[PDB]
Amino acid sequence: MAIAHLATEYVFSDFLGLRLELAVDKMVTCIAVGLPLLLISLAFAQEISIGTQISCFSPSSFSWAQAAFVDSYCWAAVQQKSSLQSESGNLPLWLHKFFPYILLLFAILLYLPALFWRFSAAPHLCSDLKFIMEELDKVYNRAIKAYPIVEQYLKTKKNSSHLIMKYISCRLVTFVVILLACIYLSYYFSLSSLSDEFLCSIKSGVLKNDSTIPDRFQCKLIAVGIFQLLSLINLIVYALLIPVVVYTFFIPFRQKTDILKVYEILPTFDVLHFKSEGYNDLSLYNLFLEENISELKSYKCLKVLENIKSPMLLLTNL
Amino acid sequence: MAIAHLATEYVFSDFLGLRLELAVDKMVTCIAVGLPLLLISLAFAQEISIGTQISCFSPSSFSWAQAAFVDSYCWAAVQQKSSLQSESGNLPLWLHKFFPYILLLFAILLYLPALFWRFSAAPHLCSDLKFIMEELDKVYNRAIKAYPIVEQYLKTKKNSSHLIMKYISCRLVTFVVILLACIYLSYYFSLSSLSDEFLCSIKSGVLKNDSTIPDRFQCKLIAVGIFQLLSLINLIVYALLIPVVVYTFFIPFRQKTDILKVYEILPTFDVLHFKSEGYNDLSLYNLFLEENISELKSYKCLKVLENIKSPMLLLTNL
Amino acid sequence: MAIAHLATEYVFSDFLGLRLELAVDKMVTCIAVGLPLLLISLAFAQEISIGTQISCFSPSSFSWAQAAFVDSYCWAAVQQKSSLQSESGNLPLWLHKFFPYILLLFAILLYLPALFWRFSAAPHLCSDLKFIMEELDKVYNRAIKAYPIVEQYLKTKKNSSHLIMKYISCRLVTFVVILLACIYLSYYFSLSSLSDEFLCSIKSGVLKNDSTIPDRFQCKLIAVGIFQLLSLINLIVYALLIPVVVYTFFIPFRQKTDILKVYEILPTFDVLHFKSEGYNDLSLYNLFLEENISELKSYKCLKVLENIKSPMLLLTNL
Amino acid sequence: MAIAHLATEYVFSDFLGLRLELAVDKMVTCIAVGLPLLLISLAFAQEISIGTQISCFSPSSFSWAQAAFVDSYCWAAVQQKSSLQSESGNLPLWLHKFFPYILLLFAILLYLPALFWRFSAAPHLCSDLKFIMEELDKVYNRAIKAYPIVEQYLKTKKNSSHLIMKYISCRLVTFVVILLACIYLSYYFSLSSLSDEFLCSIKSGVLKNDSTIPDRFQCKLIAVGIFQLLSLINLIVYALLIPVVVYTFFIPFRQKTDILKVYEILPTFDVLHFKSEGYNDLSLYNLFLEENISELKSYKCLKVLENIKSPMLLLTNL
Amino acid sequence: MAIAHLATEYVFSDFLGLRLELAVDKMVTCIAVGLPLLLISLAFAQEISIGTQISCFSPSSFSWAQAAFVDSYCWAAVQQKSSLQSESGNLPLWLHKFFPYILLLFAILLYLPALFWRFSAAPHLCSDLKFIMEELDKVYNRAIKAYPIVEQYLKTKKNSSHLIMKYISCRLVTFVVILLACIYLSYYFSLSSLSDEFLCSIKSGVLKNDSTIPDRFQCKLIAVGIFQLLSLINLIVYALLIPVVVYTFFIPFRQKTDILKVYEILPTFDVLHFKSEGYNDLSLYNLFLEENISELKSYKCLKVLENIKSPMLLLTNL
Amino acid sequence: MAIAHLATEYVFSDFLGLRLELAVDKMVTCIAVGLPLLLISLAFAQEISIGTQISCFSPSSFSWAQAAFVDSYCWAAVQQKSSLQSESGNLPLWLHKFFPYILLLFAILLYLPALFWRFSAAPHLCSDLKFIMEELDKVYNRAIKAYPIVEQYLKTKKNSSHLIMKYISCRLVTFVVILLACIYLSYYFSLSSLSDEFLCSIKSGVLKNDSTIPDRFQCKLIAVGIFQLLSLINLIVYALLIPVVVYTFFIPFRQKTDILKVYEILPTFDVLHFKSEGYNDLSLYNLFLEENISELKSYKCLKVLENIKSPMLLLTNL
Repeated sequence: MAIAHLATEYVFSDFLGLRLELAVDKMVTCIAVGLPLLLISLAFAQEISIGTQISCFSPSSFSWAQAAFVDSYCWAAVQQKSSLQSESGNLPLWLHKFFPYILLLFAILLYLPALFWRFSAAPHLCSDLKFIMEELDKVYNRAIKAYPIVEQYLKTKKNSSHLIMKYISCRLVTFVVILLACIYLSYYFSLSSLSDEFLCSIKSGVLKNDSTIPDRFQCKLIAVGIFQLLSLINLIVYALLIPVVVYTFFIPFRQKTDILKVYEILPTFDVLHFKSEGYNDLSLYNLFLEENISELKSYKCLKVLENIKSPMLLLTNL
Repeated sequence: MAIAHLATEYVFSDFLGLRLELAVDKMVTCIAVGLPLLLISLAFAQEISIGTQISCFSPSSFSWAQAAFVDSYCWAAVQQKSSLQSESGNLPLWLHKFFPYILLLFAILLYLPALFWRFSAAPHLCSDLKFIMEELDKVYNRAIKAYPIVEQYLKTKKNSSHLIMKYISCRLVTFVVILLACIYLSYYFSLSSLSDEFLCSIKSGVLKNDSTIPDRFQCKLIAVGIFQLLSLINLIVYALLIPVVVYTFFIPFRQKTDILKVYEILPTFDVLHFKSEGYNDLSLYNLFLEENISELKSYKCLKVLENIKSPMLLLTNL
Repeated sequence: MAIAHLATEYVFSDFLGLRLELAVDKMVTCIAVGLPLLLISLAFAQEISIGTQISCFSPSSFSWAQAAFVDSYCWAAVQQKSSLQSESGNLPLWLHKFFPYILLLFAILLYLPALFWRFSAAPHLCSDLKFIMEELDKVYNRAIKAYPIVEQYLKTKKNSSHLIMKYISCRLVTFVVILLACIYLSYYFSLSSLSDEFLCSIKSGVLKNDSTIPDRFQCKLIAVGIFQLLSLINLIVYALLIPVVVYTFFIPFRQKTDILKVYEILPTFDVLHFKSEGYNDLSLYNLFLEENISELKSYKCLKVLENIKSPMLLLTNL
Repeated sequence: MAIAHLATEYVFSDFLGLRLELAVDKMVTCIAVGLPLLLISLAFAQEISIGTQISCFSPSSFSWAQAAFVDSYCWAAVQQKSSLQSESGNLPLWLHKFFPYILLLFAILLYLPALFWRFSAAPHLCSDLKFIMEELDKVYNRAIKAYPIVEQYLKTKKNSSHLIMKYISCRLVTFVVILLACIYLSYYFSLSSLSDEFLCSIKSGVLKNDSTIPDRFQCKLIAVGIFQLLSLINLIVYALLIPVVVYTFFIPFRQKTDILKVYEILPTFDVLHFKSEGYNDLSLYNLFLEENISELKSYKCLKVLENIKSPMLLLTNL
Repeated sequence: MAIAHLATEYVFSDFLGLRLELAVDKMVTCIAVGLPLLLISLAFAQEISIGTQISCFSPSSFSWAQAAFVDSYCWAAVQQKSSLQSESGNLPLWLHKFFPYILLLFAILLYLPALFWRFSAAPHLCSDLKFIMEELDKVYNRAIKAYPIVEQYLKTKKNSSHLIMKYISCRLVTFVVILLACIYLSYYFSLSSLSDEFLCSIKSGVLKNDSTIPDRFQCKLIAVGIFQLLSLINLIVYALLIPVVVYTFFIPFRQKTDILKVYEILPTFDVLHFKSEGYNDLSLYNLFLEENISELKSYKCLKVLENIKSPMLLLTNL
Repeated sequence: MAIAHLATEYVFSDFLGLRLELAVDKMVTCIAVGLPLLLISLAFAQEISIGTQISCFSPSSFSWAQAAFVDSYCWAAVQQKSSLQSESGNLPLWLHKFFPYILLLFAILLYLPALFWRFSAAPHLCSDLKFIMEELDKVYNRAIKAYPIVEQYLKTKKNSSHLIMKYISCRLVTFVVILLACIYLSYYFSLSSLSDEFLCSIKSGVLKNDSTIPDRFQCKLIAVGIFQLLSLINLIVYALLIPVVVYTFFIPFRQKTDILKVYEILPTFDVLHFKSEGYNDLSLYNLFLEENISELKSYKCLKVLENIKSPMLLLTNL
């Protein structure tokens, strides 16, 4: 398995019948959630791990049992205020210990907006794309045979902002969490490299008076050099996601092709070129249509004719 | 696998043909049961665990075998009243040891109400939704063709409170268990951080008179700093579930759309707008209908027309 | 996996086309058999286990090899009468060692009655439910069209007690085993907490004369504090099963609905309201019918009409 | 997994379209073969095993390497005549070491008779049951319509003893092996509990003259206390199988119902009540028919009528 | 599993209905990505690994605990500037430690261009190959029966460079990354073999003044001799990929057969021998057609005739 | 699993609808590639491995940590020219260490020719066998009914050498690699048995001046005695493959039956007995036909008649 298992598991696989998520939003989510899970898996891989996360230099007079006590006590002590000293203060010792939980937290928090979309919006969307697509094929069938229900339906969606407000808020939560992650990772990479070293003391309770125990044990959080390096990789990639996420908000500018111009070739269709520059649900439907109706039989036929036009009898001779 | 396995297993998967549970009640149950199982799995992950749950500072004269005896004896001693001292008293030592069983107990107890619903109510519900849905499609078919059995059936359910009392009691047990969990986790997070340290003695039986053994060994429950931190995460999330659970009791206020108004467009239907403000089973059926009949072919057709109305021949021209 | 694996494996899964076991008898069996298997799995989970089941305080002069001999010899000695002392006597040392085999024995013994039902009664039942159900649908079909073979068949089952004696004896064996388990677990929880400590001696054979070996080693059965706590959980749950099991014997009182009253609406049916208060097989067939014929197409139609009656042409207009 | 895995694997599963083995013979074989495999799996489970199967008390002057030599040499020595002493003699030391192979041998030897039946008799049986069953349905069809080939066929099987001699010898081998197993397990349970202790010597070859090595090491076969206890469980269950196996030989007395009396209701059938009290193959066919033809459509119809008789037009009105 | 598992997993399996990637580009990608994953898996295989990645020669007075501290501290120290000395400088110590992450990075970066093709170009290609292939079968059917839409369609693709610019840039990124990998691997193989040895010091913080600790520990990165050898294998194979990748850019020279000459046998076809020596999308379509239309029924028939020609009635007599 | 897993995995399984590889070439490839993978898996099996691949005799004054340093340093040193001595010179120490990679290299290199055949020739072959086979069935159908396209097609293949040059070169590469493997394995088996022993020195850098360290440590490559023995097994089997591979080149002599003589019985066929003694593609097609057309319905019928002839109406009476 080794490192190579992790490549097969998190890079070469979608580890997470309509497309109810846009390809950009899928890839952003997959990178945002998937990268910290890979980095956690790499940081503790046996190829780079040597062993325990900590070790402490106990005196040569200590038995192996007393040394194992010091190592394990000081692993507990990194989060106890009275039994530590570090020139950094105690705060970075928490971050060095809990680093894999903190990356996991970002991975989870970045998934929740997409999970909310799957539940709160996808089923309300799915029914309506299926309707609109089938009605467009009827309009194509009506033309080859040579009510405006879907035109009236879309004209109604033009006067709504319900689904688009769910979408933008889902994007906005993702932006905020990525921004906070970049702030945290910038700080954690800025921590002084020697802040993995701290002084520990076991002299509490019964041990407080024992003259045979040294007043301080030096300990080192051996993995920290891996965590800081991998945090920079995470910071770089998330800093590249930030502008892509911001681009997603510009829905009325994201429509790549005015596909209804392809149907406009038919005399049965109507001038519903409703590229709504107001943030209205129909504009978001256009994106999900452009994601899906590239599969429509009518579109495939009509787009060939529209490209060649750069004649209705031709549709019967295809 | 590492931490990342746990994300794939408990976050990215439904690890637990009609929908017989409401989406809110599913998500509440899935979070309430699933979170403590994740937290237990995190608390002992090899990324954060160092080793044994306890260690004790045996004298340097002790052999490795005698030290292993002290460690294992004191792991047994934390629940034996005569062979301990702690300034906290002995109670928190039980909670520190049995923490993963206590979280497991809440996970189980929070699942039982949903399991009871699966057995006691779902099969009694499933037959009747199937009936009501099919009869609504007949009423739609009768209109396009242009006995009131289902109207009489629903009018009978209006005079019953059998299923709704099973539902409310299932919700009420979930509320009580979540409240008790929040009380426990608030206490366990309030335990003094040093209550993971205690004094142990092996001087019982034959050892009681041995002058070579110290009267007290200091021991530390190394994992406790993880348990307390993770208990706060659990307390926060459950405190967010409490108001959502309470909202579920307000069944007569939870109906989002008066879907029978969509069928009211048909002349064959009748004014059964029985939004019963009394807690009557028909009101609960309306919730399960609104969860399911969004899939009905009649609803999909009629809701388009109802939205456009914001004409029966149109139904034949769709 | 950890503890959380065990929840998924034994709580969230049925780890054990007609329903040939009643839902109450299924759940009783599933709890009775499944709980001790979960408790065994919990008692040795690495979250709560520290290591070996025993340790002994060998002298500091002993080599690590001699200490490992003492630990392993005394694990063998707990069941050898001559090489022990305990104030409890030797009996509880057997129970502390063999605790997981004893719980396994109850798990097996509680499954055998249900396995006997699967073999000895289910195939003799399955043929006859299939017959009775199909004949009831014919009686429904005969009414809508507007020989009494099944009435004569049921009237014959009214004069038999063959299957019901298999059922009651299966229930009776389950009751006896649960009662004996509650007696054992009450005793094992009553064992003094310090009865996990005992004195061991290796001075037999060649070692009997060696002055360098101490006459007694103190040993502790470290897991016993877990076993006693978990035995209380098992005792509580089985004490709750006892009254449920006893309720199962009252077959002539368990019939919840007189379903033949729903068929009594038809003029083709007959007054076979044979709620036999004598323990006769037909009374047990009524329970298995009430478990199954809720799926019958005739029942679904007629129960709607019976509820509305709280008219045969209506059956053609459904 | 623990112990509980073994319950799921060997108790709750058939771990081993006609039924070509009788239910009694299946269950006998499944218990006879399956129980020793479970007992072997239990005897070395980590819940009850402490570690190595042997340990020896080497002197305190021995290095850990020399102690590991003594432990491993003496594990080899238990089967070497010159390098042992035990008051029992050397024989039980073999049985204590090879106990799991001996139980495995019985498990295998008890399976071979059933495997021989699967190969030597089942395919010769399978063709003929299929024939006889189909011809009985024709006789039923011939009656409802109101050559004796199958009657002549069965009358020929009445004059044969080929298959029944394969069956009885298969049963007889199973009886002999179970009896020998009960004899062995009775002896092995009768072995003195201290016969797990023996004296070992490494003083051979170059070591023979070394004055620093003791002339005897005491060793203990730590698992033996488990093996003897589990051997009693095996002895008890096999002693219960013995009378069940003996019952299987009484084929002419085992026929529970004279099913041809149910067909005797038809006027097309004939008085082939050939309950042959001589051990003739037709008597064995009757057992396999009674195991299978409970599934026959004709039998299901005619047995209802036969029970009600406690009229041929009724067969058309079912 | 051993080494042999890796052969089955990465050599004998495609570990990564139209063919939307050319066979050359598939094999280049599969070697470029797959080889470093195999080499990482080999470099840490238990057949060649001895144990830890580092060891240090601590003084004989050090306890085993202090030695384990030195080993683990120095594993952390290889990336800390102040606590090292090496005649190479510190740079190669980073490369020796992070070697498996660096190979993984190249494996990932070499996959991204092919993943971009899968997303950005394959679905835009897939629709159009399906169209062109079906129209070619119609042209074949039209000939056997003895509008030019596809000819006009292809004549339009001749005036576009959209898809080919995606393809060339995808190839160009692959070339750049392979070139940079060859530069890195050439350097890493050129590192002096003794640069796996370095001097470490633990004398920081509290230890800085301890006279009992030596001022330098010698440490060796034991795996480095494997990494350098395997880096040469990777460098050789990538140096062989470079000319193959460069060959892929010569699209207008890569067309192996002028397949439209086979259709030119038909009188319905037209002289669209548009081997565009300008880099125009139609030239790239010809490559994907030559990859796919070898499966076309028309091609299979016509290529036989074209080879024999080295007659239309023959098509009806095949 | 043990050794026996490897038998099931590599001997009893094809671990690697037309047959596009000849049975001889399949078996040669399967043995040539599969044997070294089995031998690698055997050489490190826990039944024959004791532990580490190396051990060194450090002084008795060395700590366990210093000994582990010597063992791991010398494992690195076997490939470093300055820190070794062996009377063999350093070369065989490389071969002893890298033996499993060298066998893996031969396993890979022997697979590539067959993988090249799968890609470069099989799809060009597959279309043409399918054609030729179907046309032969038409010729059979034409005879029973009582154009020469396939005769003209085959007569064209008679004037080509494209595919046969791919085949012979694929065979030739396999021959060369097997020959080189036999040369290497002959040498590696000829290495003196004591060349697994070498002298190591850790006296470099800081250690160079330490008088407490011996100038040489003796080390032994413990596995080498396994590698040399298994190399002889590999050499023997490959030496048996050499003449089989050479036989494959004699394509015009390998045709076992002149199958077209069976079709020559039909009056519709023609005297295409083109056993081309020149190396022409049609001769290779004859081999692949003889491998496949034994499945043809026509062949099965006609070969019966041809054997009986050792009459066309008979074909209708089969």
